[PDB]
Amino acid sequence: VTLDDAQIALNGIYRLASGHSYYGDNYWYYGDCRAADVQARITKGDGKRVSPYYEYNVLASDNLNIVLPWNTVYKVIRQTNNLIQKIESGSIQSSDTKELNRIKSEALVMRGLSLFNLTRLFGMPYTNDKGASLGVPIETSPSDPTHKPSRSTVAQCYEQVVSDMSNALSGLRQETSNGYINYWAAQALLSRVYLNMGEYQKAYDAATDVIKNNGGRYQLYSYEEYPNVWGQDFQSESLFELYITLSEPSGGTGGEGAPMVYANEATVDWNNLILSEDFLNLLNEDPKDVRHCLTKESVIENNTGLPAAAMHEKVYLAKFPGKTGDDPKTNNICIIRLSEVYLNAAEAGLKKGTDIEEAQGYLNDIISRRTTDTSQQVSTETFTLDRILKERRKELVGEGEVFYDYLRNGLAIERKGSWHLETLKASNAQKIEATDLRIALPIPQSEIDANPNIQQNPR
Ligand SMILES: [Zn+2]
Ligand SMILES: [Zn+2]
Ligand SMILES: [Zn+2]
Ligand SMILES: [Zn+2]
Ligand SMILES: [Zn+2]
Ligand SMILES: [Zn+2]
Repeated sequence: VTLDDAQIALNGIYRLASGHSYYGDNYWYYGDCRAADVQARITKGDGKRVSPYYEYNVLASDNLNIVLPWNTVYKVIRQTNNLIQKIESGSIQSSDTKELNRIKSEALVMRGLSLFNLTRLFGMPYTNDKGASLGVPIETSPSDPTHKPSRSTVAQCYEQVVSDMSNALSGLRQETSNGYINYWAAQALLSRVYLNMGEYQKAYDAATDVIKNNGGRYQLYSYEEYPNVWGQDFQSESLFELYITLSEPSGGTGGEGAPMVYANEATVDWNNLILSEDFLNLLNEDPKDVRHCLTKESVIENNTGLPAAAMHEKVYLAKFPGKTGDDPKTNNICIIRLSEVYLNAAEAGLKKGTDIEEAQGYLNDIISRRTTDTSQQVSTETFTLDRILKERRKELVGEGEVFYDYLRNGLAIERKGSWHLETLKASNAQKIEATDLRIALPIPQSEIDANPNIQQNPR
Protein backbone atom coordinates (compact mmCIF):
# COMPACT_ATOMS: atom_id res chain seq x y z
CA VAL A 1 0.00 0.00 0.00
CA THR A 2 2.53 2.64 1.15
CA LEU A 3 6.09 3.61 0.23
CA ASP A 4 7.17 2.29 3.64
CA ASP A 5 5.45 -1.06 2.88
CA ALA A 6 7.48 -1.22 -0.34
CA GLN A 7 10.69 -0.54 1.58
CA ILE A 8 9.77 -3.26 4.11
CA ALA A 9 9.30 -5.68 1.19
CA LEU A 10 12.73 -4.77 -0.16
CA ASN A 11 14.25 -5.16 3.31
CA GLY A 12 12.75 -8.64 3.32
CA ILE A 13 14.46 -9.50 0.04
CA TYR A 14 17.86 -8.45 1.44
CA ARG A 15 17.14 -10.43 4.64
CA LEU A 16 16.27 -13.55 2.62
CA ALA A 17 19.48 -13.13 0.60
CA SER A 18 21.48 -13.00 3.83
CA GLY A 19 19.82 -16.17 5.07
CA HIS A 20 20.56 -19.83 5.15
CA SER A 21 20.88 -21.46 1.71
CA TYR A 22 21.68 -18.17 0.00
CA TYR A 23 24.59 -15.88 1.02
CA GLY A 24 24.56 -17.11 4.66
CA ASP A 25 26.41 -20.27 3.59
CA ASN A 26 26.07 -22.14 0.30
CA TYR A 27 26.70 -19.18 -2.07
CA TRP A 28 29.41 -17.84 0.27
CA TYR A 29 31.68 -20.87 0.48
CA TYR A 30 30.87 -22.67 -2.81
CA GLY A 31 33.39 -20.61 -4.76
CA ASP A 32 36.13 -21.46 -2.27
CA CYS A 33 35.64 -25.18 -1.55
CA ARG A 34 35.32 -25.95 -5.27
CA ALA A 35 38.86 -24.62 -5.91
CA ALA A 36 42.19 -25.63 -4.26
CA ASP A 37 42.79 -23.26 -1.33
CA VAL A 38 39.85 -23.99 1.00
CA GLN A 39 38.98 -27.64 1.63
CA ALA A 40 36.62 -29.67 3.77
CA ARG A 41 38.07 -30.66 7.09
CA ILE A 42 36.18 -33.95 7.14
CA THR A 43 33.95 -35.85 4.75
CA LYS A 44 30.29 -35.85 5.82
CA GLY A 45 28.55 -37.56 2.89
CA ASP A 46 25.47 -36.59 0.91
CA GLY A 47 23.15 -33.93 2.32
CA LYS A 48 25.74 -32.52 4.74
CA ARG A 49 27.92 -29.45 4.63
CA VAL A 50 30.80 -28.67 2.28
CA SER A 51 32.08 -32.10 1.35
CA PRO A 52 29.68 -32.93 -1.51
CA TYR A 53 30.77 -29.71 -3.26
CA TYR A 54 34.46 -30.18 -2.45
CA GLU A 55 34.41 -33.82 -3.63
CA TYR A 56 32.43 -33.05 -6.84
CA ASN A 57 29.99 -35.82 -6.02
CA VAL A 58 26.86 -33.91 -4.97
CA LEU A 59 23.60 -35.47 -6.24
CA ALA A 60 20.37 -33.97 -7.58
CA SER A 61 18.62 -35.29 -4.47
CA ASP A 62 20.79 -33.27 -2.01
CA ASN A 63 18.46 -31.07 0.02
CA LEU A 64 21.06 -28.98 1.80
CA ASN A 65 23.26 -28.44 -1.21
CA ILE A 66 21.00 -28.49 -4.27
CA VAL A 67 17.30 -28.20 -3.46
CA LEU A 68 17.58 -25.42 -0.87
CA PRO A 69 20.10 -23.23 -2.77
CA TRP A 70 18.00 -23.46 -5.93
CA ASN A 71 14.64 -22.85 -4.27
CA THR A 72 15.91 -20.07 -1.99
CA VAL A 73 17.38 -17.99 -4.83
CA TYR A 74 14.22 -18.47 -6.88
CA LYS A 75 12.19 -17.27 -3.87
CA VAL A 76 14.27 -14.08 -3.85
CA ILE A 77 13.70 -13.70 -7.63
CA ARG A 78 9.98 -14.17 -7.18
CA GLN A 79 9.87 -11.55 -4.45
CA THR A 80 11.80 -9.09 -6.63
CA ASN A 81 9.31 -9.69 -9.44
CA ASN A 82 6.33 -9.16 -7.16
CA LEU A 83 7.80 -5.91 -5.81
CA ILE A 84 8.81 -4.56 -9.22
CA GLN A 85 5.37 -5.38 -10.59
CA LYS A 86 3.61 -3.75 -7.62
CA ILE A 87 5.63 -0.54 -8.21
CA GLU A 88 5.03 -0.58 -11.97
CA SER A 89 1.33 -1.28 -11.67
CA GLY A 90 0.83 2.13 -10.00
CA SER A 91 -0.96 0.53 -7.03
CA ILE A 92 1.44 1.87 -4.39
CA GLN A 93 -0.14 4.89 -2.71
CA SER A 94 2.89 7.20 -3.05
CA SER A 95 3.87 10.13 -5.28
CA ASP A 96 7.57 9.81 -4.32
CA THR A 97 8.83 8.69 -7.74
CA LYS A 98 12.50 8.97 -6.84
CA GLU A 99 12.12 6.63 -3.86
CA LEU A 100 9.85 4.21 -5.78
CA ASN A 101 12.47 4.13 -8.50
CA ARG A 102 15.29 3.53 -6.03
CA ILE A 103 13.44 0.60 -4.46
CA LYS A 104 12.71 -0.76 -7.95
CA SER A 105 16.33 -0.37 -8.96
CA GLU A 106 17.66 -2.17 -5.91
CA ALA A 107 15.17 -4.99 -6.57
CA LEU A 108 16.43 -5.13 -10.18
CA VAL A 109 20.03 -5.49 -9.07
CA MET A 110 19.02 -8.24 -6.65
CA ARG A 111 17.08 -10.00 -9.43
CA GLY A 112 20.10 -9.86 -11.72
CA LEU A 113 22.52 -10.92 -9.00
CA SER A 114 20.24 -13.83 -8.10
CA LEU A 115 19.97 -15.09 -11.70
CA PHE A 116 23.80 -14.75 -12.01
CA ASN A 117 24.28 -16.86 -8.87
CA LEU A 118 22.01 -19.61 -10.16
CA THR A 119 23.58 -19.56 -13.61
CA ARG A 120 27.14 -19.91 -12.35
CA LEU A 121 26.25 -22.87 -10.04
CA PHE A 122 23.97 -24.80 -12.36
CA GLY A 123 25.47 -23.93 -15.80
CA MET A 124 28.84 -24.54 -17.42
CA PRO A 125 31.07 -21.46 -17.54
CA TYR A 126 30.05 -18.88 -20.10
CA THR A 127 33.57 -18.62 -21.48
CA ASN A 128 33.75 -22.29 -22.43
CA ASP A 129 31.32 -21.75 -25.31
CA LYS A 130 29.98 -18.16 -25.36
CA GLY A 131 27.22 -19.36 -23.04
CA ALA A 132 25.79 -21.81 -25.56
CA SER A 133 25.01 -24.54 -23.02
CA LEU A 134 21.99 -24.61 -20.66
CA GLY A 135 21.65 -22.14 -17.85
CA VAL A 136 18.53 -21.90 -15.67
CA PRO A 137 14.93 -20.74 -16.09
CA ILE A 138 14.42 -17.01 -16.45
CA GLU A 139 11.59 -15.30 -14.56
CA THR A 140 11.01 -11.54 -15.04
CA SER A 141 7.32 -11.32 -14.13
CA PRO A 142 5.28 -12.78 -11.28
CA SER A 143 5.21 -16.58 -11.52
CA ASP A 144 2.86 -18.16 -14.05
CA PRO A 145 2.46 -21.33 -11.95
CA THR A 146 0.43 -23.11 -14.68
CA HIS A 147 3.53 -22.53 -16.82
CA LYS A 148 6.39 -24.99 -16.90
CA PRO A 149 9.35 -23.03 -18.25
CA SER A 150 12.48 -24.33 -19.77
CA ARG A 151 16.07 -23.65 -18.95
CA SER A 152 17.39 -20.70 -20.97
CA THR A 153 20.98 -20.81 -22.20
CA VAL A 154 23.84 -19.51 -20.10
CA ALA A 155 24.19 -16.59 -22.54
CA GLN A 156 20.45 -15.76 -22.32
CA CYS A 157 20.80 -15.76 -18.55
CA TYR A 158 23.82 -13.45 -18.62
CA GLU A 159 21.96 -11.08 -21.00
CA GLN A 160 19.18 -10.80 -18.42
CA VAL A 161 21.64 -10.29 -15.56
CA VAL A 162 23.40 -7.49 -17.43
CA SER A 163 20.09 -5.91 -18.42
CA ASP A 164 18.76 -5.88 -14.84
CA MET A 165 21.90 -4.41 -13.31
CA SER A 166 22.41 -1.88 -16.11
CA ASN A 167 18.76 -0.75 -16.16
CA ALA A 168 18.98 -0.28 -12.37
CA LEU A 169 21.95 2.11 -12.35
CA SER A 170 20.29 5.49 -12.87
CA GLY A 171 17.82 4.88 -10.02
CA LEU A 172 20.37 3.75 -7.38
CA ARG A 173 21.85 5.95 -4.66
CA GLN A 174 25.20 7.63 -5.36
CA GLU A 175 25.92 7.92 -1.62
CA THR A 176 27.29 5.16 0.54
CA SER A 177 24.53 2.79 1.58
CA ASN A 178 25.38 0.38 4.39
CA GLY A 179 23.35 -2.83 4.06
CA TYR A 180 21.93 -2.08 0.61
CA ILE A 181 22.88 -1.79 -3.07
CA ASN A 182 24.03 1.56 -4.46
CA TYR A 183 25.44 2.63 -7.85
CA TRP A 184 29.02 1.72 -6.86
CA ALA A 185 28.02 -1.77 -5.71
CA ALA A 186 26.09 -2.36 -8.93
CA GLN A 187 28.98 -1.30 -11.18
CA ALA A 188 31.33 -3.46 -9.04
CA LEU A 189 29.02 -6.44 -9.51
CA LEU A 190 28.80 -5.72 -13.24
CA SER A 191 32.63 -5.88 -13.38
CA ARG A 192 32.41 -9.38 -11.93
CA VAL A 193 29.66 -10.41 -14.32
CA TYR A 194 31.35 -9.05 -17.46
CA LEU A 195 34.73 -10.53 -16.44
CA ASN A 196 33.16 -14.04 -16.22
CA MET A 197 31.64 -13.48 -19.68
CA GLY A 198 35.10 -12.63 -21.06
CA GLU A 199 33.69 -9.15 -21.88
CA TYR A 200 36.97 -7.57 -20.86
CA GLN A 201 36.45 -3.99 -22.09
CA LYS A 202 32.97 -3.83 -20.41
CA ALA A 203 34.44 -5.30 -17.22
CA TYR A 204 37.22 -2.72 -17.34
CA ASP A 205 34.83 0.16 -17.90
CA ALA A 206 32.62 -0.87 -14.94
CA ALA A 207 35.55 -1.52 -12.59
CA THR A 208 37.34 1.74 -13.48
CA ASP A 209 34.14 3.73 -13.03
CA VAL A 210 34.18 2.55 -9.39
CA ILE A 211 37.95 3.06 -8.97
CA LYS A 212 38.14 6.51 -10.57
CA ASN A 213 34.79 8.08 -9.76
CA ASN A 214 33.53 6.91 -6.38
CA GLY A 215 34.47 10.30 -4.87
CA GLY A 216 36.52 9.13 -1.88
CA ARG A 217 33.58 7.11 -0.54
CA TYR A 218 35.67 3.90 -0.52
CA GLN A 219 39.39 3.29 0.21
CA LEU A 220 41.71 0.28 -0.10
CA TYR A 221 42.91 -1.06 3.28
CA SER A 222 46.45 -0.12 4.26
CA TYR A 223 48.95 -2.75 5.38
CA GLU A 224 48.64 -1.33 8.90
CA GLU A 225 44.78 -1.51 8.93
CA TYR A 226 44.41 -4.88 7.26
CA PRO A 227 44.51 -7.20 10.28
CA ASN A 228 41.88 -5.15 12.18
CA VAL A 229 39.10 -4.63 9.63
CA TRP A 230 37.87 -8.26 9.64
CA GLY A 231 34.61 -8.68 11.54
CA GLN A 232 34.01 -4.94 11.75
CA ASP A 233 30.88 -3.68 9.97
CA PHE A 234 31.01 -1.57 6.79
CA GLN A 235 34.76 -0.91 6.54
CA SER A 236 36.22 1.27 3.82
CA GLU A 237 36.50 -1.29 1.02
CA SER A 238 33.00 -2.73 1.45
CA LEU A 239 30.74 -1.85 -1.49
CA PHE A 240 27.74 -4.09 -0.69
CA GLU A 241 27.47 -5.90 2.63
CA LEU A 242 24.45 -7.47 4.33
CA TYR A 243 23.86 -6.48 7.95
CA ILE A 244 23.72 -9.30 10.50
CA THR A 245 22.99 -9.38 14.20
CA LEU A 246 21.77 -12.13 16.55
CA SER A 247 18.24 -10.60 16.23
CA GLU A 248 18.05 -10.52 12.40
CA PRO A 249 18.23 -13.23 11.11
CA SER A 250 17.26 -14.76 14.42
CA GLY A 251 20.54 -16.40 15.57
CA GLY A 252 22.62 -14.41 13.08
CA THR A 253 24.03 -16.59 10.30
CA GLY A 254 23.65 -19.66 12.55
CA GLY A 255 25.66 -22.84 12.84
CA GLU A 256 25.48 -23.50 9.09
CA GLY A 257 26.66 -20.01 8.27
CA ALA A 258 30.04 -19.74 6.62
CA PRO A 259 31.62 -17.96 9.59
CA MET A 260 30.75 -20.88 11.91
CA VAL A 261 31.76 -23.40 9.26
CA TYR A 262 35.20 -21.70 9.19
CA ALA A 263 35.28 -21.35 12.99
CA ASN A 264 38.22 -22.28 15.19
CA GLU A 265 36.21 -23.74 18.02
CA ALA A 266 37.12 -24.69 21.58
CA THR A 267 35.29 -27.99 20.95
CA VAL A 268 35.02 -29.18 17.32
CA ASP A 269 31.37 -28.80 16.26
CA TRP A 270 30.31 -26.83 13.21
CA ASN A 271 33.58 -26.39 11.36
CA ASN A 272 34.07 -27.91 7.96
CA LEU A 273 36.34 -25.44 6.15
CA ILE A 274 40.10 -25.24 6.55
CA LEU A 275 42.92 -23.91 4.40
CA SER A 276 44.85 -26.33 2.21
CA GLU A 277 48.58 -26.74 1.97
CA ASP A 278 48.24 -25.32 -1.57
CA PHE A 279 47.08 -22.06 -0.02
CA LEU A 280 49.66 -21.94 2.78
CA ASN A 281 52.44 -22.71 0.31
CA LEU A 282 51.21 -19.86 -1.96
CA LEU A 283 51.01 -17.36 0.92
CA ASN A 284 54.42 -18.47 2.20
CA GLU A 285 55.99 -17.38 -1.13
CA ASP A 286 56.13 -13.95 0.56
CA PRO A 287 56.85 -13.99 4.32
CA LYS A 288 56.21 -10.19 4.53
CA ASP A 289 52.61 -10.56 3.34
CA VAL A 290 50.14 -9.01 5.84
CA ARG A 291 47.57 -11.74 4.96
CA HIS A 292 49.51 -14.19 7.14
CA CYS A 293 47.55 -12.49 9.94
CA LEU A 294 44.40 -14.30 8.75
CA THR A 295 45.83 -17.85 9.06
CA LYS A 296 45.60 -19.39 12.55
CA GLU A 297 46.49 -22.71 14.14
CA SER A 298 43.73 -24.68 15.94
CA VAL A 299 42.92 -23.25 19.36
CA ILE A 300 42.66 -26.91 20.44
CA GLU A 301 46.29 -28.05 20.71
CA ASN A 302 46.93 -31.58 19.42
CA ASN A 303 43.55 -31.50 17.67
CA THR A 304 42.65 -35.00 16.44
CA GLY A 305 39.73 -33.52 14.40
CA LEU A 306 42.22 -32.32 11.78
CA PRO A 307 44.00 -34.40 9.20
CA ALA A 308 47.25 -35.53 10.92
CA ALA A 309 49.45 -33.50 8.52
CA ALA A 310 47.47 -30.31 9.35
CA MET A 311 47.49 -30.77 13.17
CA HIS A 312 49.74 -27.76 13.99
CA GLU A 313 49.41 -25.90 10.68
CA LYS A 314 47.79 -22.48 10.33
CA VAL A 315 44.73 -23.85 8.55
CA TYR A 316 41.96 -21.75 10.14
CA LEU A 317 40.89 -18.67 8.16
CA ALA A 318 40.15 -15.72 10.49
CA LYS A 319 38.36 -13.36 8.06
CA PHE A 320 34.92 -13.67 9.74
CA PRO A 321 35.44 -13.61 13.54
CA GLY A 322 32.26 -11.60 14.33
CA LYS A 323 31.77 -7.99 15.51
CA THR A 324 33.36 -8.59 18.90
CA GLY A 325 36.03 -11.00 17.58
CA ASP A 326 34.65 -14.17 19.24
CA ASP A 327 31.12 -14.79 17.73
CA PRO A 328 31.25 -15.46 14.09
CA LYS A 329 27.45 -15.62 13.83
CA THR A 330 27.40 -11.83 14.14
CA ASN A 331 29.73 -11.17 11.19
CA ASN A 332 28.25 -9.15 8.36
CA ILE A 333 28.29 -10.63 4.85
CA CYS A 334 30.43 -8.59 2.47
CA ILE A 335 29.19 -9.35 -1.03
CA ILE A 336 31.77 -7.29 -2.96
CA ARG A 337 34.61 -5.00 -1.93
CA LEU A 338 37.04 -2.62 -3.55
CA SER A 339 40.07 -4.99 -3.70
CA GLU A 340 38.09 -7.30 -6.02
CA VAL A 341 37.24 -4.34 -8.24
CA TYR A 342 40.94 -3.39 -8.61
CA LEU A 343 41.80 -7.05 -9.36
CA ASN A 344 38.95 -7.26 -11.92
CA ALA A 345 40.35 -4.19 -13.64
CA ALA A 346 43.88 -5.60 -13.64
CA GLU A 347 42.73 -8.93 -15.14
CA ALA A 348 40.37 -7.31 -17.68
CA GLY A 349 43.12 -4.92 -18.79
CA LEU A 350 45.73 -7.61 -19.28
CA LYS A 351 43.25 -9.85 -21.14
CA LYS A 352 42.03 -7.09 -23.49
CA GLY A 353 45.59 -6.01 -24.32
CA THR A 354 45.12 -2.26 -23.95
CA ASP A 355 45.33 0.10 -20.95
CA ILE A 356 48.10 -2.25 -19.85
CA GLU A 357 50.13 0.23 -17.76
CA GLU A 358 46.98 1.45 -15.98
CA ALA A 359 45.90 -2.16 -15.35
CA GLN A 360 49.34 -3.11 -13.99
CA GLY A 361 49.02 -0.11 -11.64
CA TYR A 362 45.81 -1.52 -10.21
CA LEU A 363 47.47 -4.85 -9.45
CA ASN A 364 50.29 -2.93 -7.76
CA ASP A 365 47.71 -0.95 -5.71
CA ILE A 366 46.85 -4.25 -4.06
CA ILE A 367 50.38 -5.73 -3.86
CA SER A 368 51.89 -2.52 -2.40
CA ARG A 369 49.26 -2.49 0.38
CA ARG A 370 49.76 -6.15 1.30
CA THR A 371 53.54 -6.55 1.54
CA THR A 372 56.63 -4.55 2.41
CA ASP A 373 58.73 -6.37 -0.20
CA THR A 374 58.84 -3.84 -3.08
CA SER A 375 60.13 -6.45 -5.57
CA GLN A 376 56.70 -8.13 -5.39
CA GLN A 377 55.28 -5.28 -7.45
CA VAL A 378 55.08 -5.96 -11.18
CA SER A 379 56.60 -4.29 -14.21
CA THR A 380 55.18 -4.78 -17.72
CA GLU A 381 57.46 -7.84 -18.08
CA THR A 382 56.26 -9.49 -14.82
CA PHE A 383 52.61 -8.45 -15.21
CA THR A 384 51.28 -11.88 -16.17
CA LEU A 385 47.89 -13.56 -15.79
CA ASP A 386 49.35 -16.07 -13.32
CA ARG A 387 50.63 -13.21 -11.18
CA ILE A 388 47.16 -11.64 -11.08
CA LEU A 389 45.50 -14.97 -10.31
CA LYS A 390 47.97 -15.64 -7.47
CA GLU A 391 47.16 -12.23 -5.99
CA ARG A 392 43.43 -12.93 -6.24
CA ARG A 393 43.85 -16.24 -4.43
CA LYS A 394 45.74 -14.48 -1.61
CA GLU A 395 43.34 -11.50 -1.40
CA LEU A 396 39.94 -13.11 -1.91
CA VAL A 397 40.32 -16.43 -0.07
CA GLY A 398 37.04 -17.15 1.74
CA GLU A 399 35.03 -14.64 -0.32
CA GLY A 400 33.38 -16.99 -2.78
CA GLU A 401 35.03 -16.10 -6.10
CA VAL A 402 38.31 -17.99 -6.62
CA PHE A 403 36.67 -21.00 -8.34
CA TYR A 404 35.50 -18.74 -11.16
CA ASP A 405 39.07 -17.41 -11.64
CA TYR A 406 40.04 -20.87 -12.84
CA LEU A 407 36.87 -21.45 -14.89
CA ARG A 408 36.94 -18.24 -16.92
CA ASN A 409 40.61 -18.77 -17.69
CA GLY A 410 40.20 -22.41 -18.79
CA LEU A 411 42.48 -23.57 -16.01
CA ALA A 412 42.48 -26.97 -14.33
CA ILE A 413 41.98 -27.00 -10.56
CA GLU A 414 44.47 -29.33 -8.83
CA ARG A 415 44.23 -30.21 -5.14
CA LYS A 416 47.90 -31.03 -4.47
CA GLY A 417 48.29 -30.23 -0.79
CA SER A 418 49.15 -33.08 1.56
CA TRP A 419 46.06 -32.79 3.78
CA HIS A 420 43.42 -32.80 1.11
CA LEU A 421 40.93 -35.47 1.95
CA GLU A 422 41.34 -39.03 0.70
CA THR A 423 37.79 -38.89 -0.65
CA LEU A 424 39.11 -36.83 -3.63
CA LYS A 425 40.77 -40.05 -4.91
CA ALA A 426 37.56 -42.15 -4.81
CA SER A 427 35.52 -39.24 -6.22
CA ASN A 428 38.06 -38.40 -8.97
CA ALA A 429 38.33 -34.83 -7.78
CA GLN A 430 42.06 -34.32 -7.34
CA LYS A 431 42.01 -32.54 -10.75
CA ILE A 432 39.01 -30.76 -12.28
CA GLU A 433 39.23 -29.38 -15.81
CA ALA A 434 37.21 -26.25 -16.65
CA THR A 435 35.24 -28.41 -19.10
CA ASP A 436 34.44 -31.12 -16.53
CA LEU A 437 30.69 -31.91 -16.65
CA ARG A 438 30.66 -31.89 -12.83
CA ILE A 439 31.30 -28.12 -12.72
CA ALA A 440 27.59 -27.62 -13.44
CA LEU A 441 25.72 -28.71 -10.33
CA PRO A 442 22.81 -31.04 -10.86
CA ILE A 443 19.42 -29.42 -11.29
CA PRO A 444 17.31 -30.43 -8.25
CA GLN A 445 15.55 -33.73 -8.70
CA SER A 446 12.36 -31.99 -7.52
CA GLU A 447 12.48 -29.96 -10.76
CA ILE A 448 13.27 -32.93 -12.94
CA ASP A 449 10.44 -34.98 -11.45
CA ALA A 450 7.89 -32.10 -11.71
CA ASN A 451 8.68 -30.42 -15.06
CA PRO A 452 9.53 -32.60 -18.11
CA ASN A 453 10.75 -29.43 -19.96
CA ILE A 454 13.70 -29.11 -17.56
CA GLN A 455 16.72 -31.06 -18.76
CA GLN A 456 19.29 -32.36 -16.28
CA ASN A 457 22.96 -31.48 -16.62
CA PRO A 458 24.92 -34.35 -18.15
CA ARG A 459 27.29 -36.53 -16.21
ZN1 LIG B 1 3.23 -21.43 -20.32
ZN1 LIG C 1 18.87 -12.97 -25.88
ZN1 LIG D 1 50.24 -26.60 17.98
ZN1 LIG E 1 54.40 5.18 -17.06
ZN1 LIG F 1 47.56 3.86 -6.48
ZN1 LIG G 1 62.45 -8.03 -2.61
